[PDB]
Amino acid sequence: MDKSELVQKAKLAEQAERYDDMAAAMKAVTEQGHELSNEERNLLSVAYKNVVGARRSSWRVISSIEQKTERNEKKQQMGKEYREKIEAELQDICNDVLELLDKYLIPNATQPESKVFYLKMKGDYFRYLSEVASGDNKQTTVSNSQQAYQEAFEISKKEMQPTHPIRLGLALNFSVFYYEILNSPEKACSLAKTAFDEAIAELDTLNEESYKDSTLIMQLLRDNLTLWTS
Amino acid sequence: MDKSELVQKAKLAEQAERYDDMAAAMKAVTEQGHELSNEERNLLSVAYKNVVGARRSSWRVISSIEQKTERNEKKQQMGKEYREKIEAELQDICNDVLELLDKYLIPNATQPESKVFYLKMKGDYFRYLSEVASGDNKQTTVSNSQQAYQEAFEISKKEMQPTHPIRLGLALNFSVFYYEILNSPEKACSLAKTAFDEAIAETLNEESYKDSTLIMQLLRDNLTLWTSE
Repeated sequence: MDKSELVQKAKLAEQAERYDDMAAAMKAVTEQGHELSNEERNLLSVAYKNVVGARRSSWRVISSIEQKTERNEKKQQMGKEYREKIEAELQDICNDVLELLDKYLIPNATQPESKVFYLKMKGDYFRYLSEVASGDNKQTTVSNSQQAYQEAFEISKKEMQPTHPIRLGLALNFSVFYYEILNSPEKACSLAKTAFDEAIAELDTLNEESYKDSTLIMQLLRDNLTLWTS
Repeated sequence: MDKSELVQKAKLAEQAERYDDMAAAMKAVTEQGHELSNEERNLLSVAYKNVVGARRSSWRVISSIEQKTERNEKKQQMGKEYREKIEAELQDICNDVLELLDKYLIPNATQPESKVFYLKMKGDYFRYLSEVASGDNKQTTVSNSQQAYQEAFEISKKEMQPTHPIRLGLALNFSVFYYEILNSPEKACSLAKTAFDEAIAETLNEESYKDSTLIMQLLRDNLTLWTSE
């Protein structure tokens, strides 16, 4: 199809919670080789987030069951083989995304926020790979994850306002990397807390408590506006 | 794989919410041609319920969008084509299940409980077909659905107590068929109230107690909702 049609199909697939269709359409869009609009970027991101997240969840479930079954050898071997099938799917998905990032998305990014978004995405998908990697391969994927996050981080601190959602989402996912992949809870907390504090400080007339109060009331205003116009 | 390995795989896939895998495993078990245990019967039913339910949900969403599209012809045609793609998938799934029931499950049932469960499933999947059927297939699929439920009914009323969970679940799904497919609130409420009351008039174990009480609550909730209109 053409780009307009592929994007329409992705939106329909998203509504239908058919994330494989959504991912396929946005992959085709990307492979047409032009820089993605913000909307197209978000559709691609959401599609592959759901596709990969299903496998991450299934893998956690099967690993948990497999660790808590030390009574039967046959069932344990079955759980191992099923876990490995899910790991293979997860790796195919991650490699798909990383190829898209390396061949189209990162090289074609013109603005700094696009660059940060796609380098964060590379950090994310290398983190997903590292969750199921073993041996030296693990060391590699972990390292690559950190590197991508770090590159994104350096651009975001130089070129992006602390309140920009892409900078904040990067800080969120990088702190998660430190907590869950490097088992470094104090560094994770410091990254998340410094990013939060920088966003708070950029808001000229608010502190943390006043920010919380104000965002709650803003939500209530939006909710009332929704209710009253129906 | 052999039966025990396929069943273990189906249970693992259920835990992992990988229902395509679960359905493929239980389909292979069924095609081995041995009568299913109660557990295997429930695994098969749950797997295909989830597999077909995902498509029913997607179909509802895309049909809603397609008829809400005011003035964009390209988008409306794309929504139509996407709905038809989903319809084809749903029809493939239902035909798969109906073939399992016709070739293996129904003719191999040597207990009336199993036969009633499988004939109820036959009614269920012909109902799902009927929700998307076009032209002459509509009349056929609805008719097939009703006959299947009715055959299940004729066996159950003769062979099982009103409290039995399979008889109750048949009444639940058959009353839903009357309400939603035949738009017949009177026959739906009649069937559901009769099943509920005959149960109240009374013979179980713990698991069957649980199943029956849940189905009873579903019957009574349906009754309330339906008698509200």
